[PDB]
Amino acid sequence: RGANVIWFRHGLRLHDNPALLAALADKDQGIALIPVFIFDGESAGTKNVGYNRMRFLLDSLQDIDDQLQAATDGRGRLLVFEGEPAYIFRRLHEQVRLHRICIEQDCEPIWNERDESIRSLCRELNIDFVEKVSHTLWDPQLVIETNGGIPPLTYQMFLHTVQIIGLPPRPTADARLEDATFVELDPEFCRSLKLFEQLPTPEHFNVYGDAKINWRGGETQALLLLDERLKVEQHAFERGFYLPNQALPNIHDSPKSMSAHLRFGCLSVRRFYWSVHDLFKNVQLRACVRGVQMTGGAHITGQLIWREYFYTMSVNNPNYDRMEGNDICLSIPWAKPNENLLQSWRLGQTGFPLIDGAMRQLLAEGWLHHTLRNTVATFLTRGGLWQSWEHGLQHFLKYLLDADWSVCAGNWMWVSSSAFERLLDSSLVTCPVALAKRLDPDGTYIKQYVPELMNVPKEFVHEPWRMSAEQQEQYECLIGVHYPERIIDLSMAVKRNMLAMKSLRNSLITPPPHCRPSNEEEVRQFFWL
Amino acid sequence: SSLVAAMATRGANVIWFRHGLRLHDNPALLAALADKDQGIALIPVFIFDGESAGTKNVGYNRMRFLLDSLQDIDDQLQAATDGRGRLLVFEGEPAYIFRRLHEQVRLHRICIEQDCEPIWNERDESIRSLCRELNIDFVEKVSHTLWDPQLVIETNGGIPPLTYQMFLHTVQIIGLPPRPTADARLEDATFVELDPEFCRSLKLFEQLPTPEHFNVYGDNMGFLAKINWRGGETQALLLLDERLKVEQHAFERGFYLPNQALPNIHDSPKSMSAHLRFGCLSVRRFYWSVHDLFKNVQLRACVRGVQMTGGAHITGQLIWREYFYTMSVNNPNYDRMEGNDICLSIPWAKPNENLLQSWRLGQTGFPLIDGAMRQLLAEGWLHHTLRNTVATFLTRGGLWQSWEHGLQHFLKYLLDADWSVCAGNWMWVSSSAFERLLDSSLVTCPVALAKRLDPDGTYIKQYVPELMNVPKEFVHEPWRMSAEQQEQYECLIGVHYPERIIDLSMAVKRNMLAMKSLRNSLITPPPHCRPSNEEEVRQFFWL
Ligand SMILES: Cc1cc2nc3c(=O)[nH]c(=O)nc-3n(C[C@H](O)[C@H](O)[C@H](O)COP(=O)(O)OP(=O)(O)OC[C@H]3O[C@@H](n4cnc5c(N)ncnc54)[C@H](O)[C@@H]3O)c2cc1C
Ligand SMILES: Cc1cc2nc3c(=O)[nH]c(=O)nc-3n(C[C@H](O)[C@H](O)[C@H](O)COP(=O)(O)OP(=O)(O)OC[C@H]3O[C@@H](n4cnc5c(N)ncnc54)[C@H](O)[C@@H]3O)c2cc1C
Repeated sequence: RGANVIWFRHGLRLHDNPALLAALADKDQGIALIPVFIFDGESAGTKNVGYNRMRFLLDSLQDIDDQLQAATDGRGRLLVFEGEPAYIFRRLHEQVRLHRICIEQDCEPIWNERDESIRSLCRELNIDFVEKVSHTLWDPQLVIETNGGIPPLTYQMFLHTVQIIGLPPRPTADARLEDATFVELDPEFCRSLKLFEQLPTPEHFNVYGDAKINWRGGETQALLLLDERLKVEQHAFERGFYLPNQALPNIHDSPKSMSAHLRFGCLSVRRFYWSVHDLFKNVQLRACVRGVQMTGGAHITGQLIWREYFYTMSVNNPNYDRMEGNDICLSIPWAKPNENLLQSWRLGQTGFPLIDGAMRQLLAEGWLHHTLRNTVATFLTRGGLWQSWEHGLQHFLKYLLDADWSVCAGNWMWVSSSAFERLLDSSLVTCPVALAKRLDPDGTYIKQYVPELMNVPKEFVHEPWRMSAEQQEQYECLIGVHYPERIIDLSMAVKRNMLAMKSLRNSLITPPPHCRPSNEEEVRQFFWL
Repeated sequence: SSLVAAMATRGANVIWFRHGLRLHDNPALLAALADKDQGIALIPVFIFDGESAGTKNVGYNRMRFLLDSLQDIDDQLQAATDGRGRLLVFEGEPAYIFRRLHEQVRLHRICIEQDCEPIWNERDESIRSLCRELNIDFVEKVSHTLWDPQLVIETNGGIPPLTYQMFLHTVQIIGLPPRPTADARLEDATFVELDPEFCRSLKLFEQLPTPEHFNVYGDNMGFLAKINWRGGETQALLLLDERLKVEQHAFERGFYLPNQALPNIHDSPKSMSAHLRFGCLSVRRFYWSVHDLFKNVQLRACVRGVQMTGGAHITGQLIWREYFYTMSVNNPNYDRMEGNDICLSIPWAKPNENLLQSWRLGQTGFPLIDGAMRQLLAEGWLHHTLRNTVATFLTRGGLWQSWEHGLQHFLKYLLDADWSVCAGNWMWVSSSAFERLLDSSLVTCPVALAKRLDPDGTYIKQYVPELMNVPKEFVHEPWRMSAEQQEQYECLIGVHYPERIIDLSMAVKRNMLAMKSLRNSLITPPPHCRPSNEEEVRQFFWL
């Protein structure tokens, strides 16, 4: 008689799951395992959630529920409550002696509230509150400690800091559950506690869907996708170094990316980090990818450090997502919220096809290539529009499949509020024609995602306002009618904003310490230039 | 002076210079000095073979380089010996010169630096064998190359690596190369007083010569635009710090050489190519200054398509050097197309002497080609991307002349012109028929390329001066001018500045076609000197 609980919030996986393991630690003393998930209305980024990420979270629970079953032939499952947690955990500690509560660390400041709650309840009830660090690569408190009590605000720094520290920890053992106990619960208690019998739908949490590809959630599609990119990169690794001739940014590639699986924990990063690191494990690959050296996997590792970069940066700053109250975001003076502009930016009716391609794929699918996160974000902010970033942030945070709080704001702040990196204000990295013309030359993407534009020939599709009236007749696209005339004059805004940025840039000659590109080179790579 | 009679029999060591023109990381020198206690004096000798120090096929520019390069060491010596010791320059025959001098004084050792290039095995052995005869030690030390090429070749199982990739793999088993040797002690060394009659009979120079003494003439097919270089290990050493500094900046600076790390052709005289070519500068020293500067730091940036960390972006360039020399040691047909097991045999079209004689002159009508052949003639040195366009102009990239032609023109007028290095590059660039990318106009055409390397006509006007007046629009592709613009800018195609010699469009298609036409036959490529991959190609031009 006893029971330990693995309580998922982001772990969402069975491997390199250290708290999944601490909870099996006492299998021998007949100690039962309770797989718990709780929809407390905020957890797992379900406070501000669109329909697509919400489908994904249930896939991933669908997965772990299955997994748990078919390893103990229908014995234990995953229990999903819709509830308050500090309150659910109490009742269930009244129904069965509750030994340890096991959790993966959720460093983002916001979970510091919720988590506190039970941290306490355990104190209050004398329950071992188990917290294993495994969502991040390191223990962000060492990074912040090592760098002298404050998280590095620059990529160069962070790197230099985790190079003082060791390499990262390694994926903890595969979890053993074939031989393990399972809490059976008085069915009144289940009904009474709101425990689902049938895993819910978006519809149940009042989330509805208003799509040319899409994403399967969970640890499983996750490990699949890891081996598919692991191969293709061995294939490169092997074939001398090279990656063609096609390690330049293709936007119309598969549902390839593991970004939202990392965001929900479906895939350990320490797995990802090390399955790469191994694969290369020395061998001296003289050759780069995105301007980044590529020997030692240094090119695809780095990406996982970027994720670590922001997460870590955000640990003690709960204003991380806002502008004021936030000491590491420059106070740039964005203009007045223009709900008719904004509504244009969200709907993808701006008249700039690529942005409209990119904004519409976002809604329909919930995921967008790194280069496209750029163009749409710098378009909204400092690429003029010149509208503040907290607006592309609350939008992205809703309709993205990954949309990690720290990460999302991080990239947003970095990209739009670094007034000192002058390369960023160059329309050579801003303008979404001379770049759509590049990223998707035949208008194949644009036409996938902005269909009012099927019939426009490849001469016009990047810039259809060039079309003659007769041509607009002949191709079904009448600007102002079918496709919205440009919502702004870039020439005029581009300059408008530069001058505006210059202004501010000097009105303080010594920048304050903010979150920033580390140098122009790091801008080139962070943009694919 | 007195009983100098004793010292004659008492002994002497020769340190015989040919390449390795330097007093540092010159172990063959330290070798001679190894008997300072025995009372053995040093004899620093250089000799005008007829060949040796690449003098067989020389022009004014390199010849002069080789001399101030010698004036250097000569002073270098007196400098450290209050005029006591001096360098001795005989124009004569090695084996014979040495034999004589031996009677003048006992020789315990004759010390030289190695010379793997097969051309010298004849000259060298001559002495290897003379020492055997007079019971003199023939001392021979490897420097000039990074490694011992025989050990390089030994590892690749007896054949020399034919591909850059294959090369580093090989030298990666064999560890890092030897470190530079200690600085030399000449301050407290003895020297030799020769009988002045003997000095005369052996043609030993009193005053260091002019190129003209060797019937070498500072015309250079009629030329002198300029901004030139000087030889000497001092000069070399000067230039290594000068570049070194910069690198450290890029090193300290968050990696990257900033956006002017793309090739600038109107940069200065900076290149140490001609100094490592004459040993004026130790390659071992170049590599470990770089490798030291970068020791332990991870900086992820490329340059280059080559990583930057651990100096491996600059370190590699001396490995490129290593790659050709070492690949030539045992193949004395290296400079030739036939009898060369490693140069694919390729049906180059008959010599068109009018074509050649215009390629060498810079009268093609395609400026940057003209710009560069004329830089060659004028100055003696050419940027890499430049050597390329002109080599691919002559051979495969329009014109279809054998690479053997370009080679011997290049060996007449290059300040470096290593032998192995030159021919290798020439074959490697012109004869690699299975790398299709080299065929594409996108590295072939000199017009699209002049537009990228020399944007505003700067260079092309510096060197193709008949075109100072064409604007910038028409400067690059000046055949576009109306009859009156030509009247106007005082350059009328034909008169004034050559009408093109070939039809690139027509010729490039032709050439590619034949390269396919060759590629099919012979389905499976015969092992040859070729790039590792298409990515190597990319880094080897700048692209
Ligand atoms: C305005 C803006 C908002 C963004 N919001 C998010 C977000 O909410 N969540 C998110 O994870 N990424 C976000 N990104 C960053 C990035 O575009 C994605 O991580 C990337 O598209 C994921 O696909 P990938 O797996 O092919 O990339 P890869 O290049 O394959 O790298 C693998 C993983 O590295 C990590 N990574 C790569 N780039 C970054 C980066 N710049 N910052 C942090 N981690 C990185 C991600 O986990 C990524 O999945 C945003 C970028 C911008 C400019
Ligand atoms: C047709 C042709 C002929 C050439 N002939 C010669 C020659 O006779 N001698 C010569 O030294 N270089 C030769 N090169 C190679 C190269 O162009 C020069 O080494 C380079 O221009 C030297 O300038 P650098 O010192 O700035 O280059 P760096 O990039 O500073 O490298 C330093 C040194 O590395 C060596 N190195 C660099 N590239 C190469 C290369 N491709 N092959 C071999 N060694 C290399 C040279 O010693 C060079 O000085 C030739 C190139 C071509 C295309």
